Amino acid sequence: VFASLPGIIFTRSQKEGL
Repeated sequence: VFASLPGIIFTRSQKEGL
């Protein structure tokens, strides 16, 4: 969800790892 939104992609990084 975060990835799609303009918000920070921090969460996305966690999903994959670091």
